Amino acid sequence: ATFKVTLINEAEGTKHEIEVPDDEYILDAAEEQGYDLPFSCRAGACSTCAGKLVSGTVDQSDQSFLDDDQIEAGYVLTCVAYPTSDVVIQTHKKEDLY
Ligand code: FES
Repeated sequence: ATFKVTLINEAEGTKHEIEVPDDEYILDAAEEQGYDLPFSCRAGACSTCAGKLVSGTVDQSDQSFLDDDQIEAGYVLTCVAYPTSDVVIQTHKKEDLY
C-alpha cells in the first residue's frame, strides 16, 4: 500500500503532502519528493529528525532514542519511521524533547 503523509511545519505555516510506500521510511520519501527535512544520525539514535503525530500511525520499531512516555506523547523519529496508515505529522519538533 501507499499512504498519504502530510507534513506540517508550524513555525513556517507550511503544509506539504507526500505519498509514502508502506516499506519506506518517511524521511526518505520526503527527500525524494523534494522536501528536505532535518536529520543527523539517520539511525534512530538522536532527536534531530523528531516529528509529532497529529493523526495516524507509524511503525518506528527501529528507533532507540525516545522513551516510552515520549512515544506516548506522539513523538516520532522520521528517519526510521514507516507509515502504517495515512498520517499527519508536525516536523521540526527537536526542541520539544528533553
Ligand atoms: S536523525 Fe537521528 S534519530 Fe533520526
